[PDB]
Amino acid sequence: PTERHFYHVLVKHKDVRRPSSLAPRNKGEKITRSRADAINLAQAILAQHKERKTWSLDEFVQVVRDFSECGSAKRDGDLGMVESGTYTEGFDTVAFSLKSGEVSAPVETELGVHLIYRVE
Repeated sequence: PTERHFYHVLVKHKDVRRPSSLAPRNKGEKITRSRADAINLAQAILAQHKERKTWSLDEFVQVVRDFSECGSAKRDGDLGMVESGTYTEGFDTVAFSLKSGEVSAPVETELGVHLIYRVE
């Protein structure tokens, strides 16, 4: 009945419960990433546009498929028409209640951490 169009960056580490990526060429393959590389990943993005309070769309889409690990070739870290009640608490609440051209808070799910970006 009501969905939104936004993106997100999935970042994980080898210190997780299931440190592995579900890619076509790297299916069932382990990732050589550390807990320090997980945070610095999502953090580096939010800071990629530092010195200026302005988050561009195309600017994020570039870091999305470059950072997100949620099937780069599958969804490329890009979300589609999603309705309220599809994601977990905190994600579907912010992602849907996000500001056009802004990034949501650092959501930490049992599976891993990831960020959201509202598309204009």
